[PDB]
Amino acid sequence: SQQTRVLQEKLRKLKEAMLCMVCCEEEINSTFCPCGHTVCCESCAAQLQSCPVCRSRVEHVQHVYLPTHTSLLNLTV
Amino acid sequence: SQQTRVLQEKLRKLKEAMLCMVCCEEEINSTFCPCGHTVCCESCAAQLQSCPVCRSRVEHVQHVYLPTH
Ligand SMILES: CCCC(=O)Nc1nnn(CC)n1
Ligand SMILES: [Zn+2]
Ligand SMILES: [Zn+2]
Ligand SMILES: [Zn+2]
Ligand SMILES: [Zn+2]
Repeated sequence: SQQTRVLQEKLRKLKEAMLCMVCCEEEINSTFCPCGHTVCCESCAAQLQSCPVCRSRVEHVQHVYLPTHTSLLNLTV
Repeated sequence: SQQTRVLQEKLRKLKEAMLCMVCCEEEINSTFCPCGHTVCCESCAAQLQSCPVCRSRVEHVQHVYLPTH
């Protein structure tokens, strides 16, 4: 029905919000410190000297383990 | 349809995974450092000496700003 399409759209937007804002291909799993913006995968976070959201200098990157993380292992057998 | 029910289930599970593992009422927005487990809201995280997932000592709590917030 039309509600199936509406729910498909909400699910797609929620999943897109969980992907790296720079490469758009990998899940977010890194925090820029000290600002706290958590918007990149580990590969894009390592290459940025300043935060892409607030422009604060990145002192270091903290890896984050989130309950929403998925990997190829989560595939349905 | 049945497909609508399946999508509603996936959305509900994704939203429940974003909630604090201790109070179950507030969104996760804090990381235990240095282990990196990001499983609590600020209020529950502030009171813990050790990570509730891996038992590593918490040296400090980093507030996180996620696009899903
Ligand atoms: C309140 C917690 C929301 C959350 O976990 N968001 C999120 N954003 N990107 N990811 C990567 C899977 N996960
Ligand atoms: Zn990336
Ligand atoms: Zn920032
Ligand atoms: Zn809590
Ligand atoms: Zn931990």
